[PDB]
Amino acid sequence: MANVAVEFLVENLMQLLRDNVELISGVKEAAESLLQDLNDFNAFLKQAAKCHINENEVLRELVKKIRTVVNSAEDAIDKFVIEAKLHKDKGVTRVLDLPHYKRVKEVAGEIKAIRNKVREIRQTDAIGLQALQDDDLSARGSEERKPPVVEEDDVVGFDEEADIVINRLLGESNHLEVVPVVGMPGLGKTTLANKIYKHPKIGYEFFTRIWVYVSQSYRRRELFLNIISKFTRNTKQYHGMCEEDLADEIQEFLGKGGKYLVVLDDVWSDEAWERIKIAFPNNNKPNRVLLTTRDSKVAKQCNPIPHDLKFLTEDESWILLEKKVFHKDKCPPELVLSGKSIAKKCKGLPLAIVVIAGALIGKGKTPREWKQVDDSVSEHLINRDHPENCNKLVQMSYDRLPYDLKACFLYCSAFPGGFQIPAWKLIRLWIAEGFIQYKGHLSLECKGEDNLNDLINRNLVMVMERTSDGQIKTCRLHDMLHEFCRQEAMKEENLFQEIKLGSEQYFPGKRELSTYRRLCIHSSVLDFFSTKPSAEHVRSFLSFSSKKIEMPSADIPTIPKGFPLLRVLDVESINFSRFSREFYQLYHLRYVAFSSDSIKILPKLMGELWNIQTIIINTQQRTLDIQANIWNMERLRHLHTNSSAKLPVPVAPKNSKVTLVNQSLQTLSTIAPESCTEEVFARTPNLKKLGIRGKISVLLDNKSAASLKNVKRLEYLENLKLINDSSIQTSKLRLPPAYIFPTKLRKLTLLDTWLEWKDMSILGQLEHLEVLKMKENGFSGESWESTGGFCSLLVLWIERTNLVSWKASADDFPRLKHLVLICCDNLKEVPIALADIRSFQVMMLQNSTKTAAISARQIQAKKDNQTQQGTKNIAFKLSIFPPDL
Amino acid sequence: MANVAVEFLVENLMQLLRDNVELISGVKEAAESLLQDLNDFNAFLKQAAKCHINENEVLRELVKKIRTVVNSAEDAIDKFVIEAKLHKDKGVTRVLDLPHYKRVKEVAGEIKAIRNKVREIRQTDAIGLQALQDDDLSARGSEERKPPVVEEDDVVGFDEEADIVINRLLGESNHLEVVPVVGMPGLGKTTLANKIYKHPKIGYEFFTRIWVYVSQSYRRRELFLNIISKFTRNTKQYHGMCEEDLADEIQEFLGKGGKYLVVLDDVWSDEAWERIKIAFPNNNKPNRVLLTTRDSKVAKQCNPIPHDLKFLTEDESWILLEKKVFHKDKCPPELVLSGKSIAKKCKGLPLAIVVIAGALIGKGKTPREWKQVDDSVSEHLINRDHPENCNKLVQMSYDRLPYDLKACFLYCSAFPGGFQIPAWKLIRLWIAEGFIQYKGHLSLECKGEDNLNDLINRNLVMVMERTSDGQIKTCRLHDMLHEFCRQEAMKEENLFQEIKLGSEQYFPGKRELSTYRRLCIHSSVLDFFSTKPSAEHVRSFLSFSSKKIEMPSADIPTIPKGFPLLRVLDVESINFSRFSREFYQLYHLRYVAFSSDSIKILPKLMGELWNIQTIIINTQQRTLDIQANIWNMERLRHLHTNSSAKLPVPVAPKNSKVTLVNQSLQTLSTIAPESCTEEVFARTPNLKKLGIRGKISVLLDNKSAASLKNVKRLEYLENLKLINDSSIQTSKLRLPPAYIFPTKLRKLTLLDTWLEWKDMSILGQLEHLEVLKMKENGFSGESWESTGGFCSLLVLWIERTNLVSWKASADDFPRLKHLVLICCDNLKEVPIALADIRSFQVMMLQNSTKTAAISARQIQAKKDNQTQQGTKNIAFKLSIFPPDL
Ligand SMILES: O=P(O)(O)O[C@H]1[C@@H](OP(=O)(O)O)[C@@H](OP(=O)(O)O)[C@@H](OP(=O)(O)O)[C@@H](OP(=O)(O)O)[C@@H]1OP(=O)(O)O
Ligand SMILES: O=P(O)(O)O[C@H]1[C@H](OP(=O)(O)O)[C@@H](OP(=O)(O)O)[C@H](OP(=O)(O)O)[C@@H](OP(=O)(O)O)[C@H]1OP(=O)(O)O
Ligand SMILES: Nc1ncnc2c1ncn2[C@@H]1O[C@H](COP(=O)(O)OP(=O)(O)O)[C@@H](O)[C@H]1O
Ligand SMILES: Nc1ncnc2c1ncn2[C@@H]1O[C@H](COP(=O)(O)OP(=O)(O)O)[C@@H](O)[C@H]1O
Repeated sequence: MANVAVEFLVENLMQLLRDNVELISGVKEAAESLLQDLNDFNAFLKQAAKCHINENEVLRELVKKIRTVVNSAEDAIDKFVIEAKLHKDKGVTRVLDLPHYKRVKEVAGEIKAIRNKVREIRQTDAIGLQALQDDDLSARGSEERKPPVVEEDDVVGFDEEADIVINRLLGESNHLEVVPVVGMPGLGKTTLANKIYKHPKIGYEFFTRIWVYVSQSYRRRELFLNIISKFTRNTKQYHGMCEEDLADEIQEFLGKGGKYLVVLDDVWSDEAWERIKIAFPNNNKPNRVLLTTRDSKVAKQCNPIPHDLKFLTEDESWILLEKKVFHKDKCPPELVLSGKSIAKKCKGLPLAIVVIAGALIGKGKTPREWKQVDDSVSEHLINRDHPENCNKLVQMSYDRLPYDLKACFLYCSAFPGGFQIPAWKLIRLWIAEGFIQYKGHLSLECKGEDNLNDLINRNLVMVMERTSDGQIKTCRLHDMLHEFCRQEAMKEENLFQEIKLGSEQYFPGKRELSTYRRLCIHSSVLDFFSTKPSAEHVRSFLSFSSKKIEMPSADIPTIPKGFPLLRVLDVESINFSRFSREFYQLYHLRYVAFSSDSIKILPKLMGELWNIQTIIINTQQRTLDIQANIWNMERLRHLHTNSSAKLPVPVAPKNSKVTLVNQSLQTLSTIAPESCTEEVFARTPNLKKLGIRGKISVLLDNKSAASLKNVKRLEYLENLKLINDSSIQTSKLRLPPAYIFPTKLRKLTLLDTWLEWKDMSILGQLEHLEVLKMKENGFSGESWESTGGFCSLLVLWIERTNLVSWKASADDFPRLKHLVLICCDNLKEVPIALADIRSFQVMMLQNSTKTAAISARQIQAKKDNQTQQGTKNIAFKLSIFPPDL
Repeated sequence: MANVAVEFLVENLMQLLRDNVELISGVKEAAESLLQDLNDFNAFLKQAAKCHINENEVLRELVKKIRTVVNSAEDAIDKFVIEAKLHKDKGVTRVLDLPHYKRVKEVAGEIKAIRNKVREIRQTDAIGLQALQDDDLSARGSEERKPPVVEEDDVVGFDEEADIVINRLLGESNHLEVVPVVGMPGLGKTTLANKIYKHPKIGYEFFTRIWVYVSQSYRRRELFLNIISKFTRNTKQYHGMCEEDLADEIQEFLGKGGKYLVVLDDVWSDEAWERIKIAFPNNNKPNRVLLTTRDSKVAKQCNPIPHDLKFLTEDESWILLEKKVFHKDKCPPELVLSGKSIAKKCKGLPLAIVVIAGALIGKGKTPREWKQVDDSVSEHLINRDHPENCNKLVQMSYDRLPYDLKACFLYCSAFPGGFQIPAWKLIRLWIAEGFIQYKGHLSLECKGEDNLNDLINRNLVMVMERTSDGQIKTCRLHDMLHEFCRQEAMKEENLFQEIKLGSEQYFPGKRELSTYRRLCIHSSVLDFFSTKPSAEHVRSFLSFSSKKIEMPSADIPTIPKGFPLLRVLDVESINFSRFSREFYQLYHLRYVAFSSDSIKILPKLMGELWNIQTIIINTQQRTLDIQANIWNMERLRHLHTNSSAKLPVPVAPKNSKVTLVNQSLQTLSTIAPESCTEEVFARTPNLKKLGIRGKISVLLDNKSAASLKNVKRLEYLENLKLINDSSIQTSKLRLPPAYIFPTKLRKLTLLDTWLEWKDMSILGQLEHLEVLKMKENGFSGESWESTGGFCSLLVLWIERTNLVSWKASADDFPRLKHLVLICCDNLKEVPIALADIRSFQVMMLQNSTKTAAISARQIQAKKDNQTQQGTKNIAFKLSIFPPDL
């Protein structure tokens, strides 16, 4: 929507005028006039939106040439901004310094020319309401959208096929065979496969099972690294092995553990199946593999008897539609007829129902809306096998979307098809692109998360992993939806443009690149940067590669000089040996994510990019030294980093009354313990997530417990993470008193701390803490006896600890929901009192002692009895990773 | 509720531990113990609340005494705090301050005794905790509540009485007669009176209408001065004029203006009517007085033909109850029988029905709850004449009320009965007393506002005036509810005790004053403070008087010495000429409201009190030079004042990296323009309401300090006020560009600005500004021609302007809903284009040109036709000051 670009330009111009006046002093008057006209045309575009746009070419023409003028104004303003900053760099004290000054205010003359063009547009419709405001539709208020709790986990109508396949399993013991699952894309084949892969009988028959995604454009070596990594604790030895040596290692590991079932999803081509099949040992075991392929030919090649997947019936279609739209409630009688008719028209494709239900929940719950959508679906689905019909359905659903969500939904497809998108990354990117403008009181991150939840609720985005606390971790768009979004954003809206090197595709030259606004490179990027490309009007650069691609020492200056107006730079997959001097002139940089392996310092000149919001640094070094003054940066909002980051000691200016209190800051992933001083925590009043990585002894030492004492000050802190790197238990550590931990702390994670289980009482004294995760021997001891306190704890996660005896009563954990017990090889028993917790929903046991498994089974039986006794107790599910335990 | 005391103690203790260790260094261990045992006691009390403590005697005792130890622990800890700060004052640099350290350690011995007493009882609490937890009830989550917009304004089945009354008037012209209104309390007589006082026929016949409240304890001169205040601005002169001569002036003012109606509200005794009737001239005109009384004898004396109020009929009862319970929505069929039975059981007393509706709202909307309510009401309403039936009904409603809200109703009674409680003051009290605890993310004030709105929704608190934008401005408790709340809070929970004295009675002695927690004095207070009283366990002192009482120069230091452990000091109605030293030693002070007339300098030592939230100062001086380092009082949240305060110039400490950035702050009501400086705004990042008073020119002048520019920094500001005191128009003032104003600004007010009507475009450019109030010639000029911009503006308020020609199109004010044209004696007419605005509902035209009023009637007729034309247009209301128009 043009509204988005207009609003972002307005906001950026206002910010420029307020904060830095000198930069805009030369042009400030033209800037202000442009800003007024921008507000006016934002209102104009809103009105034009009120009227049907896709049903009128004249309307689109009207809004057109506002977008072009806006882009020209944007580019002129940015070029002047950078030029004036270079003038400041020149530091020319001369009152009249014509060189570059004539031409810079002549860029201001480009700004004035575009200002005049904006004025001419204003003239064309001085009112802007001459004929358009006369018409307005969809006038209504906006209501609340609610959180996306897990629902309809039951798969409608796929149990019969699942049973058929699970019967197809173990047909001929002592042999390896592949079970083909065939169906048109979007028929739910991967849903059936996932259901089977988690079925209890499947888990019990095969001790080992693996899920592998074989994209249309997979790479074999990554795939084998992925498969092996599950079985091995370390992949270092195999990182230097060849594809075939890797296959042999996989065969060995996989034959170690008896039988096995491997699921290969979306095997596009026969050649891929042939290339991969070698790693599976036909070891004369009753082994199996389940493949999901959209093509009948490859399915026949794999096995002459493919399992043809069935369309859902009309009754099943209606059931799924109602389930999706009304969740746990029931469809009002007046809407039942329309819903059933729609489901009938769907033809039974689960994806079609899942999308139409999204459209319905988007629109509303009145019979008129349902009649309208029924008419639309009748019109658009006359044919059956044409793949464009689902595209038309997606068009229907996407039309109703709010424009702010339309921008985000489009931007989602920038990621390579089949990529698992880190939700936090996606949200920080949205914020960096300005798609989410401050609307109300919610913090930006919270608003973005809400956006993502609405997207998922509509079903326009699929969820892959949920963090322990249940929120979203990684999501991906469906293949057809990904294609739709790619085509839409690339053609209709020109949001971004992809450069995929096919067997024949050759790099577009400078002239085509001049038109692009955002680049995404997901194929060989080193070849692209050997071209020494150039583009002034590319603002964003995205590269979501699979491998990590070193940057040649000669091509490093290609990114800055190639694009000097960059805003979003997502180059995590690209190792940089160092940073050229032209990185310190990308002044329009908001988001900057990259990787490295030899970077030990962030040079102070990085402190000049005054605009940046996010910073991500994935460096292998153990110690990273941030010399760049994060405090000077006025808008820093995130500082993720793996290494231990040593923040610069704050230094209040001797003659300035500026308080360097960054009020926007919201994260500091792994600051070093040595920089948890009082000042650092003074400067981040609104800090919402903190983590430390280093020698936790300095902090937790009482003789030096002033540091976690300092952490007592971040009133808003909600996520604390303590990570110990020192491998020597040079002394014992004691947790300071419970009152020292900020009162809202909801999530704590401990790793290699070696604390006494007698300190669990302190964490019991915390009242809001809701997810506790201790890994790599966070707490040391053989006997632990729960003393209550965890009033609001929801997920308990113990991993790799030498605990032996655990004693607790039902009242120790009133609100426990998820219990994760990994690699506790030395715990004799699990207290049965836990069987008496109502919140206790799902239990997981992994690499644990046999007595623990026995006690867990007693707990399962006990909770089954409790539910059978009529008590409204939520369903219980137990999952021991090794079935034999 | 005990949980409230325990929670407040816990929070205060935790804060003391975190901030100041030296104060607690002596008894840190006992402090932390107390903290733990208090948390456990709070959990125990919650659990006991889950069960019905009243049902079991053992429970009543078990809950009992946990509170006493908590009260005992508070007294000892507070006394230690003050004694230790006194030690700091001594500054005894000796390593062992054996003299008087053994005194503060005597207090510490009290502390340690208390800690041991808590550990005891905690043991006694340990036993039986399981027996308590075995039982629970009302297991449910908490749902959202919604804002209380005006609803059910119409009065059920009362138009018969209204028309009968309006008929009674005009019986005998050229004569003065008073019409009695009789009925039991809460029967709605005031409702009927207000209905009549607003009826269009009444507003047309009598030009001069006056509404007067005559409490049980009125004071004649007070109301006479108020009546005079209606006709002329000031009352200070007549403050030097006798009551009978006041009455003469009232009679003259009233007789000059044609006919007159006056409503005397809630007349109790005959003598009061006799005394007050004097002011009304029987000048041989058709004038009437409408008195409402609960006694038949006074009514009969005033007239042998009293108007008995009628009970509501069963159908009327049910319609009223349904309207209250279900608001606009109709009753669900399954609850109709229960609702009708309940209404029938109320015997037609509107107050009983109203409280029952509140109770039903509190319970929910399930048939079981309605059956339970029906049973209960049948139980408690066997009798009719006994007034205690309504007390039982309010008790029934109260029991279902959350304890946070419960803490109110009872604290609401503290305000003197019949007093109009300023909502903002009430909320800041709430906060200061600690009744409102951080639960979530809403700013404290917002949580208070929602509490108050919920109280109104349950109908327990009746509202009196709303601000222009509609948010509540002034509420009070109904008489029956007030007596119920006062008795309850004084007896059951001992929240506070009133000291008001009867004839032949004496002020309670020091022994009695030793068992008080809060003092409310609403009668002679100078007499009380001439007793030289003394109490150590009084934390709050409230004095909501009528007249401003001075404090004798010899009797000043009674309060600081009478009570040294004060928190709330609400002495707004007591004029202090100076402050004693013993006042500065008060350290437990949160709230401090007081008046004055000669106080020009806020003392420096006043800045030592670390714990203050609010500050109110009604100094008559024009300037109030503040020298208290507000920057150092870390909990400061308001600095209300009326004169032009001058905040101290901030200075970041030379040798401390601690930034003096207050982030709780919310308002700096009336600072001086000289103190609208950069730093003063850097130090208050979260400021949410600013006002200025002084020579607005120095702001609008850029040479002194770009101060209205500096206002740009307060990203959260939402209420601005520019008050100009300079009466000399030295030069014209020009508003800065619209981008300077904070983006969220939602309310602006300009008095004496004398800005040129051309600038109104700048205020048009603002996008959220919702209420513009220009009073006493805000803008100077004679021709105003709207150019648009006020997209979101909702209320327009013009007072005392020389505007002659106003030109506008319907597109300039799309969202307008309220228009106020006060004292526009030079304006000719208002653009009829406003008649086309759908949102336009209410417009008030006071003391303006008759041509403007004719245009107003044209607008009214046009909107009448518009609504008649089938458009879903909201009802329109026209208010015109003089009847002839
Ligand atoms: O600390 P944990 O409870 O073990 O959770 C971590 C943490 O994420 P959260 O604290 O937000 O939950 C890490 O956060 P970052 O390091 O990315 O800031 C994240 O990443 P790492 O793997 O690099 O530690 C990691 O991911 P994973 O689950 O893959 O181990 C995992 O996140 P979740 O708990 O959200 O899944
Ligand atoms: O209700 P108040 O607390 O008395 O304040 C509001 C207004 O501010 P807001 O409109 O933002 O609420 C002014 O602010 P303050 O003076 O209270 O700081 C106030 O000014 P004055 O009291 O000096 O007149 C004015 O007073 P008034 O009610 O007499 O108009 C009154 O106006 P509203 O209640 O209509 O908002
Ligand atoms: N049996 C089913 N019940 C409900 N939804 C289903 C079912 N089968 C498929 N779907 C939905 O159909 C859509 C397409 O399936 P998906 O799992 O995304 O990929 P695939 O088509 O490869 O199976 C998704 O929204 C999926 O949840
Ligand atoms: N139809 C009605 N007639 C009278 N009061 C009504 C009616 N409907 C609701 N009420 C409410 O019942 C109460 C009537 O008594 P009230 O006016 O409070 O007492 P009093 O007349 O003694 O001041 C008010 O709260 C009023 O708003």
